[PDB]
Order: sequence, then structure tokens, then C-alpha cells
Amino acid sequence: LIQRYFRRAHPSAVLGVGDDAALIQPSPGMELAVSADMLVANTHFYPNIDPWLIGWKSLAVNISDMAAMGAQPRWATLTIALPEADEDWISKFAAGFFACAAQFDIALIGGDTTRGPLTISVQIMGETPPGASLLRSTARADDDIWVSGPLGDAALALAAIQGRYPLSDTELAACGKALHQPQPRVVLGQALRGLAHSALDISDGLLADLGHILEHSQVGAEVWLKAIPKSEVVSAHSQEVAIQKMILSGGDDYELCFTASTQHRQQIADIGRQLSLDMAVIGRITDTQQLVIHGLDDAPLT
Amino acid sequence: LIQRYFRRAHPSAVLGVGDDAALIQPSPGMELAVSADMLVANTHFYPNIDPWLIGWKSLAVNISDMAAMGAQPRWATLTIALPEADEDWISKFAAGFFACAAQFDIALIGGDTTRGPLTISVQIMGETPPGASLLRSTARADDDIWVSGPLGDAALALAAIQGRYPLSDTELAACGKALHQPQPRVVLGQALRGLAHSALDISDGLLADLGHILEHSQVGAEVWLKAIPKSEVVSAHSQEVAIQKMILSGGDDYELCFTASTQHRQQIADIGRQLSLDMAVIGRITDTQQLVIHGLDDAPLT
Ligand code: NA
Ligand code: NA
Ligand code: NA
Ligand code: NA
Repeated sequence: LIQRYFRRAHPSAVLGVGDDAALIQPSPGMELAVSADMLVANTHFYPNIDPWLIGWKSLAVNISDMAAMGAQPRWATLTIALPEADEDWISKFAAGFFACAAQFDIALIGGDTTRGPLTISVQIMGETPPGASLLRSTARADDDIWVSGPLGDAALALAAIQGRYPLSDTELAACGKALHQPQPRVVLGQALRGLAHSALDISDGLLADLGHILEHSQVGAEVWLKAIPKSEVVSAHSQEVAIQKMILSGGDDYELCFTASTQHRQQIADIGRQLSLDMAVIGRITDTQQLVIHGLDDAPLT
Repeated sequence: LIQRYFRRAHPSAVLGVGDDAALIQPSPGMELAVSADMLVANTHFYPNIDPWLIGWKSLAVNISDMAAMGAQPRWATLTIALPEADEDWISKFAAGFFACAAQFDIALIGGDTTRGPLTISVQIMGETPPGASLLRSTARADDDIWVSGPLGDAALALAAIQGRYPLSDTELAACGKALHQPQPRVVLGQALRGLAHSALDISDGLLADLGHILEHSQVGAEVWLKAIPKSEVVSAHSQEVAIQKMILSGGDDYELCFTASTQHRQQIADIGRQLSLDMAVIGRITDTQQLVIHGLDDAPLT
């Protein structure tokens, strides 16, 4: 009834978190990796889609931030501004969020909601041994640059849904899995402790996220578009420039881009096969701090 | 350029958090207390006020959640949806947020922003010995109910600002401090380990927050309005029913309501004086799970 400057989130019966869940016990000897995130609904492409998928992917993209640091995720908190009272929406969101948490053994230790334009905040916490974390700032000259899986599917699915690129129903059924349920590379990240010099997940595309590695590490890169892992659909259309743009800078892949000494090539390829991933070395970190991209004819651009 | 279903928050240069700040070392032997929160701007009473104060109080109210659990706050994360690019706004918010953090020795280990209707999410993390936490669910029959300081000032200030109750300029200068800069009772909370049976901060008013203690503890209460600590302004006007409503259920006090055995009365009063607080026993937790409130003439209502 009283109008305060702000509304605050309160415990949600649908999320069902006990107030004693706020206390956790970190494993002795471990450091904790912490990442907080905020997702705002896009009024120009509003998520009028299955709220189960919204919940599932909302956690997944935060689990991918833990993977990028080589951490074992253990706990999450959730706060949500809901634009109207809609019991069906929050129940379905919760189911998908909880499904993703179960798959990755994550406990929800806070779950609160309030009223307002749709906004979802997740904080995720995980464990790493001291000094064994992977950072974006620590890439080295003559590192191989690796990508953990195919790039461009999520962007291609999105382009097709938006009427921007023509896909068949069969092609869209293939790429759409990568859009709606990206699989965070949690076990890979833990396996890369001691082997990778730097890592970051690819959320805003290879150019942007490799770019963040280069800017924070004060180094450059040389990459080959032909070397980048590609799905069957993306590979088939990879002669088209619109598709090459998606491979290099499409959103929402949620693979890891990581760097490592050429000494560890064989061990890293072996890990990739052991986890059923399609990884490749795409290029090399250089001393000269430019990003040069060789297209399919091997001709460079900066 | 590409329209995705959601915009995600990215690291903010104004908040200036290094990517290595995401790794923390919990003190060996301690449990961690974690609280996440979301504040949504109220379009019916929009915060067109000093953003420094918005930043300061945004952290303060989360520090109060740590105080309520008896935890030593150590780390926070921050994510914000900003409704337009306004460098002045975020710089001033940041200054106030950081001022509050400095006062309580809290490190900011994540700071990200995005674009959208004004929404502020804070996650706060602190340390407590195992089993030494204070919860809302653990109040006992024949506990004294304590309040750590005066109630109603923030609500009275707000009512005056909204033209709902007449205050003089001098009276408003007094109550307004409680509205704009509530002081979280961090040291009190730590001092109440071993002494209090239950605790909760009073953010939505005594009736609501004592009410949450009663519902989670499965117990009742008997309280005396005359016993509640009152500021000089609130005390002066405490015969008026509109003011009695503010004392009992005004928002935004951020004092602690806690319960404790009558055996510890003297030690708890001594702590209150040692910290320069104006605390009082306001009543008793009862076996019968009603909330009865005695007004100034001692006549009850349920
Ligand atoms: Na407020
Ligand atoms: Na291939
Ligand atoms: Na999305
Ligand atoms: Na008094």
C-alpha cells in the first residue's frame, strides 16, 4: 500500500528455498569462484516462449561462467522481477531452472521474487584449488587458441526464427538445440586446470570473447576461419558471408575459447575426445596485439 | 545489433572490478552466509533523488540481512539495469555504494551493468562460525522480544515527503536520516551469537518481520506499543493513530528484531549500551500462535 522508492524481492513459495539454505560449508583448502549476472528481457524480441527453456538456459549461461574459470559449481541464488502475477510462468521457469541445477549438482540457496519488467539475476558459486583457476587475463605468446565445439548454430537458429536467413525445418531442428539448451562445459573446464593458460566462454561470439582475452592479456591473435569447428548445417553453408559472420561473432555459443602451450596439444585433444567434444586449435596468440582473421581463401583482415 | 531474447550484464568500467576479484578465500573453519536481493524502481514514486544515496542504501539494506544472521560481511557482487546511458548517475551511485562498502570493510568482487528499467541486484557474502548463525525460524516460548532501536522514523520521513503527514523542517531533518542512511547493525548481530535464539531485520515493519519470525518458528507473540523504542519526533506524535501504524508497520527501519531467553536480559542490555544503541524488550513469544498488540491504553487487538 505504501509507495517506497524501490520494491524489494521476497522469498518465493514456488522456488521453495528454506531460510537455513543460506548457510554453506566450503570444502577446506578450496577457494571459491563467484559470478553474478543479470538478464533483461528484450522488448524488441520479447521472450514469448516456453518459460521452462527460459529457466533452464538462465542457469546454464551462468554455469558456463564457472566452466570458463575451471570451477566446480556448487551453489546458486536466484532473484526475478516478474512483470505480472502469472503462476504458470514462474512454475515453468522454476522447473527448467531446477532441471538444469539437478543436471549439474547445484543447490539453490536463495530464491526471491518481486514485481517489475522481466529481469533475472543469478549468482553462482563454485570451488577451485588455490592457484588452479583459469582467467581471461593470462594468455601467452605462442599459445594455441582452442575452441571446445562448433560455433554459429545458436546465431543461425536465431536468424532463421527472425526471418533473416532461410533454413529448412530439418536444419532449424538441428541448430535450435544449441540456441535453447547450450551445454556448459563444466567437466572440460576442470580438466583444463594445469593445461590452459587462459579461458573464457564464448557468449558474445569468438571475436568479442577472444577479443576480451586479448585486451586483458595485452596480446594479439592470428586465427583461421577454416579451422573453427562447425556443425553439419553451419559447415554446409560456410561459403556464405552471412554464415561466416555468425561463426566468428554470433551470440550464444557457450563453448570455451582457451589458450595453452603447444606442448599440451596432444593431452588436450585426448581430453576433448574423452568428453565427446569436437575441439580444434584455431590459431595462435601473438606478441603483436592485433586480431588478424584469415578467411576461407586464407586472405587476412584486421 | 542482433536482437536476442535477453540482454546480459557486462563488466562496468565505473565499478572497476578486476576479473581476478572473482576468487575469494574463506577463513578456514567458517561457514559462509549468503543473501541475494533485487530492488526494482517504483514507477509510482520514482527515485529522482541523489544517486549517491541510492547506492549507499542499496548496499546497506543487504548488509542488514547479514547482521540479522550474525555474519561478518566480507564480499559483495553488484549488477544493475540502467534505464539510459547516464554517466553522472552511475558514477554517483558507485561512489555511494563504495562508501558504504568501505565503512563496513566489504570488497566488491563483481560489478556488471546492462540496459533496462532500473533494477539493482546485490549478493552479499559473510562468515559465521558453524552453528553460530541467527535464523528467523528458531524463536522459543517465553523468549523476550527485543528491538535494537527506534521504529517509525523512515516511514514518517517518507509520509512527510509524500505530503501525507505534516512535519516541520526540523522534525523532517531528524527522521530523514533514518530514511536515507539506515545504519546496519553488524556488530550487534555478531555480539548476539550465543545469546539470541532468533533474529530478523525489520525492513517491512515490526508486524511483518516479527510475523515472519512467528510463522517460521510456529509460535505467537504478545507486544506492548508503549515498550517500543521511539525517536524524539515519533515519541512526540505517538498518541496519533497514523503514527502508531508507522511504529508497528512502517517500512525501512533496518533495526533488528530478535528473541532471547530472559536469562540473558542483563548481558543484552549491556551490549546495547556498549554499542550506543537504544534497545528495549517489547514483549514475549508465547506458545499460542497469535500476534496480540497492546496499544498505549494496554487494550489488546489480534
Ligand atoms: Na528505497
Ligand atoms: Na570438423
Ligand atoms: Na536468450
Ligand atoms: Na525510550
